[PDB]
Amino acid sequence: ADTIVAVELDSYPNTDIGDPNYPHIGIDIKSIRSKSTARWNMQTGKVGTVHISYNSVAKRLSAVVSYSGSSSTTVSYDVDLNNVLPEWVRVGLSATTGLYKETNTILSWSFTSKLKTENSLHFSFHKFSQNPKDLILQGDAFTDSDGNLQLTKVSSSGDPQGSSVGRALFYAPVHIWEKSAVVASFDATFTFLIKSPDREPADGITFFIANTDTSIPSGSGGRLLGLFPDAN
Amino acid sequence: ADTIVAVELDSYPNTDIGDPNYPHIGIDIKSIRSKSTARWNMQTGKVGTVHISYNSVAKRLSAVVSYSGSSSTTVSYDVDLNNVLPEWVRVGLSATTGLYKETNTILSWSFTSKLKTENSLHFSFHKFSQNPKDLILQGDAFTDSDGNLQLTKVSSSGDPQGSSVGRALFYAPVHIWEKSAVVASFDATFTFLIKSPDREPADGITFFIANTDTSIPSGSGGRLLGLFPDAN
Amino acid sequence: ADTIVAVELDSYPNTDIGDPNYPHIGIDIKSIRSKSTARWNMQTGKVGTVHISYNSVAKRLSAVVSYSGSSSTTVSYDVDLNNVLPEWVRVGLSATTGLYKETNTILSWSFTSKLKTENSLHFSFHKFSQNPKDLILQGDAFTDSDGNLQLTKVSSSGDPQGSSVGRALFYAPVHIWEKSAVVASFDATFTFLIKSPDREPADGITFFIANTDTSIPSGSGGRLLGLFPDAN
Amino acid sequence: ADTIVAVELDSYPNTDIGDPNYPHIGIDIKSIRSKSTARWNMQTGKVGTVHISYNSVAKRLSAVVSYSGSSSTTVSYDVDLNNVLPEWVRVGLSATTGLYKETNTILSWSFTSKLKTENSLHFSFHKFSQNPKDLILQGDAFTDSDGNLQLTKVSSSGDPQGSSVGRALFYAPVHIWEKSAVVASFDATFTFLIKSPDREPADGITFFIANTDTSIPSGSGGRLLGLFPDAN
Ligand SMILES: OC[C@H]1O[C@H](Oc2c[nH]c3ccc(Br)c(Cl)c23)[C@@H](O)[C@@H](O)[C@@H]1O
Ligand SMILES: OC[C@H]1O[C@H](Oc2c[nH]c3ccc(Br)c(Cl)c23)[C@@H](O)[C@@H](O)[C@@H]1O
Ligand SMILES: OC[C@H]1O[C@H](Oc2c[nH]c3ccc(Br)c(Cl)c23)[C@@H](O)[C@@H](O)[C@@H]1O
Ligand SMILES: OC[C@H]1O[C@H](Oc2c[nH]c3ccc(Br)c(Cl)c23)[C@@H](O)[C@@H](O)[C@@H]1O
Ligand SMILES: [Ca+2]
Ligand SMILES: [Ca+2]
Ligand SMILES: [Ca+2]
Ligand SMILES: [Ca+2]
Ligand SMILES: [K+]
Ligand SMILES: [K+]
Ligand SMILES: [Mn+2]
Ligand SMILES: [Mn+2]
Ligand SMILES: [Mn+2]
Ligand SMILES: [Mn+2]
Repeated sequence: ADTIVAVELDSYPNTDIGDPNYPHIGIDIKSIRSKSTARWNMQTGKVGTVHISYNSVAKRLSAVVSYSGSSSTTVSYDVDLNNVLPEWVRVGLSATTGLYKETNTILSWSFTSKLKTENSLHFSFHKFSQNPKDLILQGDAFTDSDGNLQLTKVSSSGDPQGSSVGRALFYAPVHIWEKSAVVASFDATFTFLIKSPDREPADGITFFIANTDTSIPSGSGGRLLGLFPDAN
Repeated sequence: ADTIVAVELDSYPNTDIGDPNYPHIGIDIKSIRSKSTARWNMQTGKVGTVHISYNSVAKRLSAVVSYSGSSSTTVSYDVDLNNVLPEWVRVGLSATTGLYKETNTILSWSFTSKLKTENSLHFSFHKFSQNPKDLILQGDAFTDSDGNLQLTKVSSSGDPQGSSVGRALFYAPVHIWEKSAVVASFDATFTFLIKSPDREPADGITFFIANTDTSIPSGSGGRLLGLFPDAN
Repeated sequence: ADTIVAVELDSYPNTDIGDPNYPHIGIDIKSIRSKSTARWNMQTGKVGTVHISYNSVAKRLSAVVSYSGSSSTTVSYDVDLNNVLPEWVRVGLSATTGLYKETNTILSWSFTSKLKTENSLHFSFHKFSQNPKDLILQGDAFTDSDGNLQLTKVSSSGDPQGSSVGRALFYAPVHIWEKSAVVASFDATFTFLIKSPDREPADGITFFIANTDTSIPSGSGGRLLGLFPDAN
Repeated sequence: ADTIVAVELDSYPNTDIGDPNYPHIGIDIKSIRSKSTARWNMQTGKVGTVHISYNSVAKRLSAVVSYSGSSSTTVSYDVDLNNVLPEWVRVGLSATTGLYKETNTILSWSFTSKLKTENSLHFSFHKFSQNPKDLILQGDAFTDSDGNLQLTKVSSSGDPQGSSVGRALFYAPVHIWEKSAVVASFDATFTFLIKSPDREPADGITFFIANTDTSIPSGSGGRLLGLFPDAN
């Protein structure tokens, strides 16, 4: 099984497996049952931004989601990712639908990693090309004619579909820790557009970090957000 | 009085005003009496590195000090700087000597600030020029023919003197918060060389953030590290 | 007099002092009489982008102007800025109106300098605050409640006025060369909105580099773009 | 055959295939016969630095090599790499020995690419790990116990070998151009240590950019620097 760390923008409350009964942002450490969550005041049809950060000295993974003009929502969890993740990871975005549905559109994605022992990786996309050779598209993930990343299946009409799962990983492995290292830190930002006709959209989007050979686990659809085999 | 946030590398224990009884790294919020400290295994004569980071979501100010070879020391404190600091600041280094003394040599200094409402400021110095027009030098601070910044008095011969105070501020004010801000972060690194003829070197170095019109408070000498008017 | 290097977006042809007979992008070295120009297909009412770059090895200063959609214009000039500019500079934007007029609105501005002997300065503004303490505003320059920088007078109603000059300099001086330097580079981007009620808008916008104590030369109005004391 | 653009630090004069009769730096466009060169004042046993830059507006690929304290050497060539290279490339370093020999030690390597239509890639290594998962090592290339990259074969004693070729490519494809794009630019820096017992060291080191599936061509040893099948 993959080792997974994620920040979930969770649109659909699955109260039977630990979600609060509201759209929430959460921090997931090796389980879909977030270690910490916060009410997300969703706005179907607006562009949202997530920013995510961690460093190995503070040991505090935190995330904020916002929309232009709105109040933002934040969540944090104290954790030493050196004891959770392996030294080398791939970083990526995931998204699912299930019985309910939404567009999982990513308009932009940037990521920075630093390791001082200074080694660094940084990448930033404001367009996605039709053939993103520096992305590993998994599942139903694809790029569109506006240079956006659609993680889950959609018509060119506009209409999203159910039982869809797609991810996008940065092609290059990332070195997030080492024995020598004094500090390791990463920061990630993405902007996203969730539209739905459904009164109750589902399921959500994820930024995540995993072992390098990470793949969509089977039965990780809908509420497991493409990350987890089961809901332990 | 100035408003001060600082990370202090305090080479000299002043137990009568709250220092632990050993050299330590501290986080100072509006007082010399550090809110959080950790033991610092000084290595007079060797080049040390300090990394400092904060962001407004995690609300944790952290610092780590390290020498090439040995293990390193960290210190953290949970604080919302938006309730401590004005919206515009200057950032700087300070150092002092009192009755006991040491060189307070800065070999390099970098700083990055970000404000997402993205606005940003990054500066990096590896070589300090003979006339650093982008620094405000206060007190005894000067740059030397090696391209280092000496915060405290050092003779023609290279011997440190007591009763010295100096500071260097980046010339441009930094926007560290604003109302409509989603997240504010900053990171700082400097490297430093402390040499002493005294069996107990003193008094230390700080990275500090302050009101833009900050100046050396009179009687901030020695154990108050060029930051504070008294020891309250 | 000041020493000026500038990239001019010159909306108004002043053929009597060397402008070509159309709107143009120019590179100005110590004179309003551009050393190199190219035709600029203005689109009053649309958001334009300018990118400028130089480095001391290639010795080529280049600029490109672009609107989303249409094709773009470029201009270059081979010059060793180390023989033109002092070692320390300020960097800024200027704009003017004369008898004819336009809005000279800056929506964003970024600048990166590097000096390898690495020393560097990066600043980026997407939103200009109501009180930009890291800018020196000269002349009619001001920031507005949209978070834009208006270089020239614009009424309560949003109508531009003639006989306006304004400039904005980054507060910190920039080290663009030193003896022991291997390479010096700089890059600048700004975005801009020019609206005009006049059939011939005027006079234009510049990005400029100058002596640190640069100020608006009297009679630099209109066609001299807030940079030059005369048209020599 | 690969499409190759390179900057060669050429230690061994092969006058029969277009080299000047001296150690030189050159710019190679689809042939080992540099389009432009300049005398390199080699210093076997000192750390050298190369910096390389290009942008699509200026159309000037330039490189500078230097050592601490020395005079630097520079070379440039005007070229539009959009008409030479494909949209997607891998970037890398190469090195050979032949009958004569030298260490081809890389101590550091950084690279930045930007594409404005802003998309960007940046990576920086000051150590190389024992298993660099974000590098594609080709030929004899390997990382060592000091976290340096040895492009060509060496004893742990110190002693280099002949008939050696190795390269190192960044794992992620890089997008250096697109139809939409206004500007594309890249910058690269590496530091290097060439030691030799030979009175006449050979052959040299390269930074290069190629089609993504680039591989060491057979018979590209010694003077062809791992890049080219023949000396056309
Ligand atoms: O997309 C929303 C949800 O739809 C599915 O489950 C249900 C939500 N309401 C239901 C009603 C009936 C049945 Br059967 C099912 Cl599986 C569900 C599953 O795909 C869930 O994992 C998913 O979170
Ligand atoms: O430089 C180290 C310290 O030396 C001075 O105080 C003393 C340290 N040991 C002493 C012994 C005697 C006397 Br009097 C004094 Cl003031 C001190 C003062 O300058 C202190 O502020 C400073 O921290
Ligand atoms: O704003 C455009 C131009 O208007 C002014 O000059 C003239 C442009 N057309 C004219 C017609 C008549 C007279 Br008088 C004048 Cl000064 C001008 C002057 O302010 C020029 O410097 C400026 O470039
Ligand atoms: O490493 C230096 C050079 O050594 C080889 O060629 C010769 C240099 N001097 C010689 C003398 C004899 C013979 Br045979 C050869 Cl191939 C050479 C070849 O491997 C060249 O490609 C290479 O540049
Ligand atoms: Ca859910
Ligand atoms: Ca003390
Ligand atoms: Ca004009
Ligand atoms: Ca050769
Ligand atoms: K969890
Ligand atoms: K060539
Ligand atoms: Mn959830
Ligand atoms: Mn203390
Ligand atoms: Mn002109
Ligand atoms: Mn050659």
